[PDB]
Parts: sequence; C-alpha cells; structure tokens
Amino acid sequence: MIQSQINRNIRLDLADAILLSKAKKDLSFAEIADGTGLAEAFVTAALLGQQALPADAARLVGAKLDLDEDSILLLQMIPLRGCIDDRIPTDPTMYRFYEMLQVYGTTLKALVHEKFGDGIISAINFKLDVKKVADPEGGERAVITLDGKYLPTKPF
Amino acid sequence: MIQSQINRNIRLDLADAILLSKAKKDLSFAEIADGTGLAEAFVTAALLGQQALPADAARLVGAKLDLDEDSILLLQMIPLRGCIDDRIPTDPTMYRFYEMLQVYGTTLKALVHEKFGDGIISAINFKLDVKKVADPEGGERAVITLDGKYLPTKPF
Amino acid sequence: MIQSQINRNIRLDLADAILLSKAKKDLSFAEIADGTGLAEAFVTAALLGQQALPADAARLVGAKLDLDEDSILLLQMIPLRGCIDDRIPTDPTMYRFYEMLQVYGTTLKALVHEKFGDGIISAINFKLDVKKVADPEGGERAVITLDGKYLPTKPF
Amino acid sequence: MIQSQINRNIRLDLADAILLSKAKKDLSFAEIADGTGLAEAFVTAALLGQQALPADAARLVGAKLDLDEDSILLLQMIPLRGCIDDRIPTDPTMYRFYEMLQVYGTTLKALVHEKFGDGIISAINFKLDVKKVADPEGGERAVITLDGKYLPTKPF
Amino acid sequence: MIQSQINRNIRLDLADAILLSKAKKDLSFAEIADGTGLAEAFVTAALLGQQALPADAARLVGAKLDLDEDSILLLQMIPLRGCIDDRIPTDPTMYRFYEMLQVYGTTLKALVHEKFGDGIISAINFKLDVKKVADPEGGERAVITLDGKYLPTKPF
Amino acid sequence: MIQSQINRNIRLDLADAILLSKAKKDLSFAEIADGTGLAEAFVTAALLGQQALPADAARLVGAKLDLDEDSILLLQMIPLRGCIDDRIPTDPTMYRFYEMLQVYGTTLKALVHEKFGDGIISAINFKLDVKKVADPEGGERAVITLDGKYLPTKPF
Amino acid sequence: MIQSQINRNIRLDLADAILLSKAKKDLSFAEIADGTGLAEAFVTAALLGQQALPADAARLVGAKLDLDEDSILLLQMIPLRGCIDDRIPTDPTMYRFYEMLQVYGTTLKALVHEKFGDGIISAINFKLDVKKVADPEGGERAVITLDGKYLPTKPF
Amino acid sequence: MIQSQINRNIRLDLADAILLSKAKKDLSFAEIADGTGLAEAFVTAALLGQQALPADAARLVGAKLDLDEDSILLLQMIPLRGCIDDRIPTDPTMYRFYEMLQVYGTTLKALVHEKFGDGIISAINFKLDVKKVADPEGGERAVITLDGKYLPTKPF
Amino acid sequence: MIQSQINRNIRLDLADAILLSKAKKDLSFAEIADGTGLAEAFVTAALLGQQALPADAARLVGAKLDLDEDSILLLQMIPLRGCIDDRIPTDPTMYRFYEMLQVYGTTLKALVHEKFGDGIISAINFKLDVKKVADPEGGERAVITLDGKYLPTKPF
Amino acid sequence: MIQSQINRNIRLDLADAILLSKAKKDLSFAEIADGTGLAEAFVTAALLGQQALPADAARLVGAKLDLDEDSILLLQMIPLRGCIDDRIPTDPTMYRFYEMLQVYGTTLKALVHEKFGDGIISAINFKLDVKKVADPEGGERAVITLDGKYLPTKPF
Repeated sequence: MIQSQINRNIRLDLADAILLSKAKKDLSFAEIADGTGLAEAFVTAALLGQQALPADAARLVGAKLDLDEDSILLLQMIPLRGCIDDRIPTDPTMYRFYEMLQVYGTTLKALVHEKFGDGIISAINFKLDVKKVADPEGGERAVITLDGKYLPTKPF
Repeated sequence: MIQSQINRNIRLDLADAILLSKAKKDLSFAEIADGTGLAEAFVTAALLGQQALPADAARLVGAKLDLDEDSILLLQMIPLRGCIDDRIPTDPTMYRFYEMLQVYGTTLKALVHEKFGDGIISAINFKLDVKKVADPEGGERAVITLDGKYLPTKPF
Repeated sequence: MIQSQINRNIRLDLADAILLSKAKKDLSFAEIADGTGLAEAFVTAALLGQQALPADAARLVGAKLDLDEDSILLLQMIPLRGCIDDRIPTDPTMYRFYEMLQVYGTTLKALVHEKFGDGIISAINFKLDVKKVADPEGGERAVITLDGKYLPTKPF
Repeated sequence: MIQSQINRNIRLDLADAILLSKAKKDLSFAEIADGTGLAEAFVTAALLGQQALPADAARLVGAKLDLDEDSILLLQMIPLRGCIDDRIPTDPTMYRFYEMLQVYGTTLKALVHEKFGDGIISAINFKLDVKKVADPEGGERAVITLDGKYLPTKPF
Repeated sequence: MIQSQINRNIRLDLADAILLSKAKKDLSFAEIADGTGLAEAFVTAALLGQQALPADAARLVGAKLDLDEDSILLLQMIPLRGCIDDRIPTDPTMYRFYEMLQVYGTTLKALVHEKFGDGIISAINFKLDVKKVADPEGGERAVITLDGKYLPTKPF
Repeated sequence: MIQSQINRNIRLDLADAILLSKAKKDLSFAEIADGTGLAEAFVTAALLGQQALPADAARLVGAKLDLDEDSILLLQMIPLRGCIDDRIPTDPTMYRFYEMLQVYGTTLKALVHEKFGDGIISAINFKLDVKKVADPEGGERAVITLDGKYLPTKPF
Repeated sequence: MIQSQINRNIRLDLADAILLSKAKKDLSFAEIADGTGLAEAFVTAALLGQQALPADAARLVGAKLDLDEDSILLLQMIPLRGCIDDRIPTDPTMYRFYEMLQVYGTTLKALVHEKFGDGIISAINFKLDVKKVADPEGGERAVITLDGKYLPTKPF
Repeated sequence: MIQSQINRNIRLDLADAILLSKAKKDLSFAEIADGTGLAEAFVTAALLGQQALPADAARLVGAKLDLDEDSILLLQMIPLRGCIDDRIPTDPTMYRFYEMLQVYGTTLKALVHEKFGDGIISAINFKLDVKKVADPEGGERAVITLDGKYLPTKPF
Repeated sequence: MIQSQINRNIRLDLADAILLSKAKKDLSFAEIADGTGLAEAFVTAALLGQQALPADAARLVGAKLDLDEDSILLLQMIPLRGCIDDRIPTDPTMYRFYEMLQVYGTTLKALVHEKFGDGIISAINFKLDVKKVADPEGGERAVITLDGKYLPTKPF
Repeated sequence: MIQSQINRNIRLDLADAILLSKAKKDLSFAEIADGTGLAEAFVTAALLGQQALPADAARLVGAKLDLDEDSILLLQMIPLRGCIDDRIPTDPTMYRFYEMLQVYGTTLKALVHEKFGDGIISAINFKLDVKKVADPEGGERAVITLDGKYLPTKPF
C-alpha cells in the first residue's frame, strides 16, 4: 500500500515469468482475472507490471499461476510504470495505438478543449475496456473505450 | 483523390491559420463539421492536417473559415500524417493519451491477441468518438471510443 | 475558452515579443500581473505561452505591454504547452530544477506513494509560488512551493 | 566520505534490494529516517542512491533493513547521482514533476531572475519536504517545498 | 493461439540459440521450412522471433533443430515484434532495406495513393518472397516481392 | 552530371512546390513520367528529391508542371538523399514499409545470406515496381517488387 | 537586470550579427572587452549569448560594434543559456572540451570528492581564463583555468 | 603496449571493483598514485577505465588494491574511452563541467581561435590538475587547470 | 585570422548559394580549387562550410562564383564545423563512410594502437584525397587516403 | 557459408574473450593474421565481430588463441555488423574517424559525384589498410587507405 518500485525491470522480469507460466497452463487473461472483482484490463496491466494488485487479487492470481511469495508481494507494489521499451513501440499491435495518437492526438486535444475546456483527460482516474464486435462488412472490430476524468486547468 | 503531400509542415501551417481564423470567428469544430456528413473528429483531424476532406466538405468548411482556393485544395490532399512535433507530446492534454499507452500498451496487445488473435487493431479502418458524460462523483468524464477493424496476421 | 493551439511556436513567438516590450517598458512580471487578480506565476506562465489568460486579464496585460488585438486574442487561446526546447533544459537556471528531478525524482515518487498512495500529484490542479527569504548563513534562498492535488489510481 | 561511485547501477541495484527488504519488513521511509537526525527526503534519496549517508546514519538504517557491511559502506559513498532511467520519466508519478518543468520551467527562470537576479537556485544547497494538506474542495494536496540557495552569477 | 509475449528479448535469445543449433547441424532455413506447409520467409521470421508458428510446424522445426519443449512453446507464442536493435539497423545487409525507405519511402506513399487511394499497404495481411535471379550483366539479383493488402482510409 | 546537393531541404522544398502544381493541374505521377522512358517510381523519386533526372526528362516533366529554369536545373542535381524527416516515418503509409523492416529485417538478412551469401542487396543498383492486383478475398493488393543487385562481401 | 530571455535564438541570432560586425571591423574579443572592466571570457560569453552585460559595458561594446539600441538592450538581458546546438558539439574545437569530459569527467568527480567532499564545483560562482604559454617541446599550449567555488552538498 | 579494448564495460566493471576495494581500504587516489611517478589525475583516470597504466604503475597500484593478475593486466590495456554513461552526465558534479561547455563552449572556441588560430586544444597532449585554494569570501575553490597542446588546422 | 563562427547555418546557407551558383556556371570543384594552391578536398570543404579559406584563395574562389564581399569574408572565417545534418547521414553516398566506421571502427582503433600506441590519428593534422582507379574486374574504384598525424597519449 | 547471426552481442562478447586471450599471449593482430592469407584489417575485423572468417582461417586463428570449437564456428558465421556502441563513438581514437566524416563527409560526397557520378563508394566491395609512415616534421603519421568500388545509381 505504501511500498513502491523505482526500477521497472523487476516487475517486467516478473511479467515475463508470469507469461511463460500462463502459456504453460494455457490460461487466458480473462480467466486469470475471473474471481478477482477487477476488470480484465486492470489485472492484465498489473501482471504486465503497470498496476498494483490488492493483496487479495494478488494471492488469487498468484495461485492460478503458481507464483512464489516474493512474486505475489511484487505484484502488490506500486510499480515504476512504463511498458514501452524505448518510448515508441516496435510491435505492430502496440504501434497502431501510438499511430492513432500521431493521427488524432491534436484532434483529441482540440475536441477535449472544445467539449470540456482547458485541462486534461486523466490517465489515472481512468478505465479502459476492449470489446469485440462483428463488422457488418465482415470480419471483426475492436471497440476500445477510454474513459478518463476531465480535470480542468484552473487559474490562481 | 490521387494527390498527396510529403511534408507535414504545409498542412500544419495551414492548420495554424485555420485555427486563428476559427478563433476570430469564434467557431467550434462541431459547427465547422455540421453539414459535411462527416464526423466532427474526422473533420477536425482534416483541419489539423491528418485527413483529407472530400471536395464538397472542403468547399463547405472553406466557406465557413474564409479559406482561399489553395487552402481548400490543400485540405483535399492526402496528408503526410503525424501530428506530434517530436514523437512524445509535451502538451499535458496530448501527453495523457501517450501515458495511457505507457501504462496499458502491453495490456492492449495482450487483450487484442486474446480476443481476436495474432494481428492488429487498425488505425486506418478506424473510427474515433469523444463523448462528454457526467461523472456521478462530480465533474465530467470523456468517453473516447476507438473503433478499429481487426486484421489478422496471415501465415503463408 | 473553446479555442486551442496545436503548435507551441505561435505563443512562444508571442512570448519573445512580450519580453522585448516588457524590457523596453522596464516592467517586472509582478507589475504586469498586478490588477489581474491572478498570481504572478500564472500570469507569467501565460505570457510565456504556457497558460491561457481570461479575456479581462488579457486585455489588461495587453494594455500594459501595448499588445495588438491578435496578440491579446492569442493570450486567451489554450496553448500547446511545453516550454523546454528539447526535453532537457540547457539553461543553468532551468536545469537546476531538472537536476532536482534527477536527484529527488524517485524520492518524490516514493514519498508521494507513502504519504498519499498510488497515484499522482497533479500538475494541472496545481499552484506554485516563489518566495525570497534570508539565508541565516548570509545571502538569500528561494522557497518554491509546489501545491498539487493528489489524484489516486483506483482499480476498476 | 572521500570515496565516491562512478556507475549509478551499483547504488541503484542496492536500492532495489533495499526496497525489497523494506517491503518485506513493511517499513515506511519516515520510519527508516527516524533517529538519523536527517530529513526523510534526504534519507530516502540516499537509499534510492542519490545521497551519501553519514557513517552513523548508514549503520542505523543498515540495522533497520538487515543490510550487510558492504551495503552499509555503499550507502556512505558519494553517489553517481541521476535517478531517471532515460532522461524523461515514464512513470506517471515522476512524470508530473517533469511536466511541472514543461509548463513552468521558463516561469521559474523568469521569476528567479526577477526576485534574485542572474543566477541559479541550488539543487545542492537545498532542502525539500513533502506535506500532505487537506483540499477544501475535498481530497488531498501535496505541498512540496523546494528550498534552494540563490547563487548569483559573478561577472569577472 | 492466445498467448503473447511483451518482451522481445525472450524470443530473440531463443533465436540466438536456434541459430547456433542450426549452424552446428548445417541446416538452411529452406530445409527447416520444408514439410511445414509454410513459406520459408514466414518460418524464418518465426525462428527469428517475429512470427508465431502453428503447433505442428513448431514441433517439426523443433525436431529438426533439437529444441526443448519450452522452446517449441515459445515459437508458438505471439511475439513482441521488432527485430531492429535500436530503430536504425547497423548491419549493412539490413541497412540497405532501410536505405530503400530513405530513398523511396515518399515515392511508395505517392504511388500507393495514386494507384489505390488514401490508406496503407498492409504489413500484416502481407506475404514476402525472396527470389534469386540471374543478372543479365553478370552476377545475381534478389527479387523481393512485398505483397500487401490495400486498406483504404475511410471518412466517417 | 557532376553537380550535387549537400542539404536536402532545397530539393524537398522544390518537391513541395511540384506537388502543389501537380495538384492544381490534377496530374498523376504516371502521366508525369509518360514520355520520359523512365519508370514511374524513378521519376516520382526524382520529383520527391531522391533521384536526379537526366536533362531531357527534367525538361519534359518541367514543361508538364510549368517549372521555372532553376527548378528544372535542381531536378538534375544529384540529391542529398533521405526522404524521412527524422529517421522513423510518422505517416502510416510510409510507416508500414518501416514496419516490414521491423518484422522481416532479420529474415531478409538471413535469406539473403542463405540464397546469395555474405553481402548486401543493393538499394542503388535497384528497381522497384508497384502493381495493383485483385485480391481473391475481395479488395485489392499491392505487389511491390524490390529488385536489387546482390553484391558479395569478399575477404582480402 | 530583472529582464530575462526564454528563447536562446534571439541572443544567438544577435551573436551572429555581432560576429559579422566584429569581423567587418576586424576586432578581437580582447579589444572589445578592453575598458569594460570585465574579463575577456565574460564579455565574450555575453556577446555569444551566454552572459548579461552590465549597462555600461553593454553601451561600451555596443558603441564598438555599432549595435542598435535594441541590440544593446538585448545584451543586458539575462540569457537563456546553452551554446551547443544539439547537446554534443560537432565542432572539433568545441568537441575536445567535451572529450576532456568523456575522458576525465569521472576523474574530476572523484578528485573533487577527495579534495573537497560531497558537492560540486560551481559553474556559476566561476571564473575561467585562457592563457597562451610556450610548449618547451615546441609549439604552444593553452592553459585554461577553471576557477569554481566549491559548494558542498548540505544534508538536512 | 599494443593490447587495446573495444568494449568499455570490461574496464568500467573493473573500475567498480577497484572503487569497492579502495573504499574498504580507505585509500585516497592521492595515496594510490603515490610512488607511481604519475600525476594523481592520470592514475585516477586509469583506474576509472580511461587511461592505460604502465606495467610498473599497474603492479604498484595493483599491490595497493589487492588486484589479481587479470585485473593488473586489464589496467595496462589501452581502453575504449568514454566515461559518461549516455552522452550527458546526470551527476551534478560531473554535470557542472558539461554546463561549463554549455555556457562557455563557444567562448572557448572563440578565444582559442583568437589567441592560437584555427585548430584545437588537444585532449590527448593534455594535462589536468585540480588544486584547492581558499576563497577570500570564505570557503574553498577548485582551480582546475586544463593544459592542452594547441594543434593548428593547416591547409593542404 | 582570428574571426570565428559559432552557428554553422551561416556557412551552410552560404554553401547552398555557392552550390547553385556552381551548378548554374557548370563548375567543378577541381576548377574552383585550381589556382588557390590548396588541395581540391580542402577547398571543397571550405566551400561546404568546413574550413576557412585564406584571404587570397577566398578572393579567387569568390571571383569564380560571383560572391559578394560578405560571402568572401564568411569563407575566411573559422567555421563551426559539422557537415552532417543530424549525426548519422541519410544520403547513401555519405552513409557508406559512416558504415565503414560501423564495420571497421574498432579495427582501426586496434591497428592504430598496435602500430603506433596509445593515442589518436589526428583529424586536424590531416589530409585526405580521393583517387579514381580502374577496377581490374570492370568499372571503377575510389581510393581514399586518410593521412593523419599520430599523437600519443603520454602519462603525466 | 549460409549461417548468419542476428544479434551482434554474441560475436562482440566473443571478441572480448579473444582480446583477453590475445593479451595474455601478448599477440599482435599482425601475427594472428599471419598464415591466413587474409589482410590484417580483414582478420582483425572478423575477430572483432565484423567479418566472417573462412573455415581454414578460423581454425588457424583459433589454434593461436586457444579458442574452443564453438568459438571457431562463430567466427565463420556471417555477423550482424555494427561495432559502435551507440551510433557515435566515445573513444577518442575512434571518434577522430567520425570527426573526419563531420568535417569532410559532404566533401567526400561532392568529390565522389564529381569524379565518379551519381552513386556510392561501396563499403562492401571494399578494402582498407593502415600504414605507418614517418612525419618529416617529426613523429609518425597513419596513412589509411579506403579502397571501395564505385557503384552507379541505375535509373530504370
């Protein structure tokens, strides 16, 4: 609750171990998150080193993955966040989300200031979820919802 | 439309002039897009240099903003896309969306592969929506919907 | 209000013009902010391109600095913020504040998580001021107060 | 004391081990610093590799954390300072303090020169402390005090 | 297949081990890929950490390369793609393909927009082929076929 | 042709003017190259500042685009090549070709070494073709042919 | 004197104009500094945008260089310091001083901590002097004296 | 001595070992250099990976530091020099010497060309020396003497 | 000659003007350097902003290119050297010399220390020339001679 | 040889081991190369990771250095070339060759296009050697000969 990391490599190393154990057990993130009470994106993010799990969720997911005591502890620590290796993703799947920022980043800024005003949409007071929908033209689409609080800049 | 740009600075300089004109006329992006048949995010992105407008939309927004013939032409050209000055935004409003990537980038990758499979969520066959919703704890929230086609990696 | 910039160079150019007028008129920032009802740091930051002034304060500082209508309008527009040229300051005076980050950044993180919890000290819901005090050993000290709202990360 | 480091990884690796020990013993930084006669920010910074502890303080914190002789000696050596992994923090909590510089860096410069003159506010002859205060609109705020000697530029 | 990697080093370290075993056994990539039902470029890319192999191909190449159970599993996992160490290749053989981008990048953009329209040529719905042909002037030429689906940008 | 540039901005500025003229005349690159005897990709590259045109092709395309004498001369000068603004493209259309390198770069190296031996595929002794083909799945594909001389590394 | 710059380009552009004027009048820096009562390195640094001249010195050097009133004013303002274009000098003469840092930077740190203790040698309370002296083995040597106040790191 | 290194990490790792041993033995760099016949800055630099020690000095300091044969041999190797981790020091103590270049770099260039001519002050034919002197204002100063051979750029 | 530049853009802008004049007059660099008494590489370098010409050569090459008095003056000024735009060339022709470094840089270091000892091959006391020779296998070869003084690192 | 590497660290680690073995045996690169039939620069480059040795030469140099069978195999593999740690060398000896590129890089481009035409001097069909010669004014010089095939840019 008050313990925090200053070096992302410890939690990212743990994430690698979790993913191998996860693959050996043929688990999905959905089922690791099941029974946790937390959204699959939050639990996934914690496993990947970017969130802290409450001790209860940490023990549960720890049991599904056969994690030792130190690992379960580590998952509860407030991480040094930052999942991109070197600022810009190389992975195509992650790059596409960077690309939407290169295409729509100033549009998001302009529409945030138009609809809300001066300030930010929070990445902290924030939820995300990923939804699969059919494409009427065929195939499938991802509907990803970014739900952040508006925080105004206020003069003083 | 077969005409395209190779230097983002031309459309970005145009964007600056559009924004001054827009500020002098006290126009909103919602207003500028009304009548085009195009979503405000698409029209905004085009004004900010990140999309091409079809000829009819360009004429109509050019009328609202008092643009000359060359500016109306430039709005129709396929842009050299990339709205971030130097890869990482400095602007807090813009930066928060990059931070969502630093926190959740690997989670989005993980969940895309879990829900869809190997491949990408498209930034091209893609729709963006920004809604303002009340926050039940007070204040306002932005609900940003990313709607991208899933394209699977094809083994061959 | 609703109008925002996407290119910081416009307001930073304006800032340079403001600084020359200010020096020619022998004005202090304290003098310029007097009568705006806004703190010297906020007004200064707006002059330097990093905040928007409300219309009345914009007109008043515009009167003191002999600014034209466009400039007074630009001062009200929401900026593309980011005052550092290329990520790390070269200026010794500005660099010292980056050095405090290099020496204390992980301490600030550690102590914020210890005293507040998982989350951030906001730079948006934020006040700062700069006070000159006597040094008991001789000379003077700056006491810079950063007053930022704590925003918790909560799971979802 | 006359001994110093040239590679920050040694002290930073030590910091990682310290943080694990600290988390396993559920210690706060306040607790570790109590009895040293040193402020919590200074002691914390030392644990995190950014300050040297005096021999007595090093023994004392070394006792509280089960550190070996070599680790206690390491805490006394003058560090190679620099806590940010790669110039710009990725972690949201530390990033906000960088953002404070991106928004107010030039304002801090301007006001330091106005109030003090040509020179710097020291990061070396320097104290900081972090205060939690209640926010009258609800929630909490961090009052972070940066207290640095003013050192004027000497013409010669 | 729903298992994916978030750290390219794991698969890249495996690639190194694969290449040593491949060299000791005097195998070619064409030989490894034979019987797999998959193109040599796709199988090679998988070995080098950039594609996932289906289970039967993974087992077959694992038999040919004398890989352990864990390595054969890692070959099936969806990778964190990105084979270039630090954005720009240093290796002359790889650099030449980057140099074709530096010379023809804008030409490819221009001609894609001319022939197909606004949008992209996919790197995902994509096949590549490398053919050796005689050079009429003596020596040999590589004919590398990039076969990518066109994906239009659509207004919305 | 012995005249060469050392600063790409000159030819890239020229490219921008060409593209504007080309758009006003509603010309395709295919049409511009018709009658030069040069492949459309080579002529396009020259217009975009990455190749030199022979004098007669330069006059021909210069007539078609109504270029002045200095522009026609600049088109003949050997360029300072490099069409990417800052090493990595921001534009999605050009990015995909960089991504093919991030995915297949080491595969191309491996297969070049297997099929040809130690050395490089040339970007200089090189031809490229962009072909549109129907996709049996529906839609269209780009078949891009990179045709490069193999130059071996030889011991000395 | 309380007026300061935030954009180094104004004073650097002024420095370029000064250097051309200086070259046209065939003045040395020593001559320009003579009569100001200030050391040649200080006056020179001011002309090059890195120091503020006192009003008397400014008018004196401005008379020598035929600077206009605005330029004399600019020389008096506290600069945004930072004379290196992009962090690492490309110029051989400037680079050697950087190389001195690459070879002896950690030695300077070590010996400063040995002889003085934990702290810094100031670049602010600082004088530098360049002397020409004969090399006994023939040729000349520069004896560059860096004379910086030692400021200790203060615990608290 | 004809043996040279190509990877600075070997000698820098050795430097770290040396510094630990030196600290345990409570040795000063002055002591370690005593009796080598070499200036303390040279011996220090060699220990820190930036110079080669002659065999007699290497044996002498190796005795004082209890180094094994391989270490004593490594100290004699010509190093791959470069003591700064990533181009710009983060350490305040080392940073000040970089700041000296950011403030006076162009002044050093200017005055070298004025006093000596076109060319460089050598970092190779080069002596440095650190003296402590009393400050008349109280406290201490470092007089750091850079003594470099001038090498002219001569036309050919 | 004691006048020096601190901003390379002045001389590089001059180089661009020189090159257009040179192309218009269809001059070669051999012809321009003829009669100056200086090697073609030295005079070319000076035109391209990387060397200072002596006054007579500057007048001579200035006459050939109809340069005004200011330009002839600029050619005599000691430049701020550095011809690469951004550290790594993009142009294939220049990149090959960088690649030569990437392939042979450590070999050059190794052989310099083996043949000469600790020290450097000077880029200042240095000559280069470029010779065209026939390739007995057909075609042409460039024989580029780098001729630099060895300066040893000597202990002190 | 059809086996190739994708990760430069394998061969560079091996190069470090070779250098230690070489130093213990006090071998020069000249004697290691003796009897291979290969130039000392080529053999050295291979040992340092930048070339592949033929099987015979690998077994010979491996006998001289006591290399195991896997190391001898590795030396035969086509490397992932790139000897500079991070794009720009820090080592003064290596840096000087980069500085030659910073001073003469555009001169080399200009003279190559003048003497050969549009194209490149190859770094692949390429030889180098390093010759020691006496300086008439005392001391020694390195005469480094770069011998590369000219390859013309081919239109199509």
